[PDB]
Amino acid sequence: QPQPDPVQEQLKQLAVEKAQLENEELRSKIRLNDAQAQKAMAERDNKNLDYLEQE
Amino acid sequence: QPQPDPVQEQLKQLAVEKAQLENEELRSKIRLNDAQAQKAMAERDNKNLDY
Repeated sequence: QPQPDPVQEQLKQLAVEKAQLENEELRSKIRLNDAQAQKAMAERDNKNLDYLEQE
Repeated sequence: QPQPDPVQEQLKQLAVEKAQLENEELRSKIRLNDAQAQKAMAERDNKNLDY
């Protein structure tokens, strides 16, 4: 019967957690990109209102 | 009969998930770039009015 080694099993578990955390990081990044998109949109709308008022 | 390995199935599912999420990353980048371009257009219109 083969004799197990805790190091490899623990490292494999850590690798799986790392993959999950990478996916969560990608979701956080897409959230940031979207939020900055609406921020820029709001700034544009304010500038257009300023243009209409100043004209 | 082959003996399935649970870790490999989870790894393949995680790889599929990452492949799915990269496309959303690209679409979010496209939206952000379009928003910046539209802000630039608004600012150039304001500057032309000022001139």
